[PDB]
Amino acid sequence: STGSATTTPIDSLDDAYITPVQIGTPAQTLNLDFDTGSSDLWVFSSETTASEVDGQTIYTPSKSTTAKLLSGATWSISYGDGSSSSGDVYTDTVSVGGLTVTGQAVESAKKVSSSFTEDSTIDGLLGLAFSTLNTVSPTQQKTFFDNAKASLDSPVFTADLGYHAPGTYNFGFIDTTAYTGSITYTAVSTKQGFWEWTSTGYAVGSGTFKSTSIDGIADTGTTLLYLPATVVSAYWAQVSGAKSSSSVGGYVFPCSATLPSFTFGVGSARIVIPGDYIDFGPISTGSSSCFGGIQSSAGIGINIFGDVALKAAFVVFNGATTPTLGFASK
Repeated sequence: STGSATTTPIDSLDDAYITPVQIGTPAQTLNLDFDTGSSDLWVFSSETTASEVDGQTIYTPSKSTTAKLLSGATWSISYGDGSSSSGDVYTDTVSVGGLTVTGQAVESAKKVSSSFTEDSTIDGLLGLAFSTLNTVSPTQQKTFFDNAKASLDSPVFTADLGYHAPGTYNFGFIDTTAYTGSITYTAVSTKQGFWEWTSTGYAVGSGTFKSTSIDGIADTGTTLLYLPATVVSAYWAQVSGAKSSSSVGGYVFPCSATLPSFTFGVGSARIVIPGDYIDFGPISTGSSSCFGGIQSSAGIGINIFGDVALKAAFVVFNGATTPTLGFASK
């Protein structure tokens, strides 16, 4: 089997991407944030505290003839940005772009943090990291991908995120029309439960490439590119007037600037992030200070190849017995 679904930016900045997901019988379609940095499929639901729901579409398990309470199971998750959610668990039929999994754990939120409430466009998350990170207790549950894997034509999914435009998540096949040149594959460590890999270096604008190993995670659920402070300083030093602002929470730059590109290495290959991808706009409405899309990972404890990086590439998440990651230009 295969699946193919369009993923759409939630706003004009590509702060996140939502993908329609069919849950239950008859189908209830929710727009979920596909997140290769976590491993829970959780939704706003009829069980979510009413004051914490503000415009989201909810899953109502009592209206699904295929829903079953997973008795005794609970979940609770906290994300790198300080947001969180928790609740109980149902199993139900879940379909993405024509690919159907029966018996998928659908984690129903009883509580969500304010960041989730305030984002009316995201109805929940669909985790695509390794199932070892799934938070369901006392019986850990598998991700949608893990459940689908054996049925897929090939045990892969691909992320093709758009810049200020829709893109695609495919399951079970590689669309050879969706990228240019060849795909370069690189080793993955699953030891921390992430799609963790090592970039071979970087360049700023038309500058020379610096060969240096940068361990980090491919994370579709993180907006920005978080890299070591040395790398980030070298980038922003090429933008007149750019500075790190402790009050704003990262590098800012004059909105009048033209940003240089940023290149990262994948083996001997190179992925170029255009300068425009690195512009996240005014820090507040009407400001002439703009927020940068490359930020320091210092104090995160890990480097994160988030959407800023991934949307410059066609990315293969290869879930074969020994997982790997592939990157192509597009």
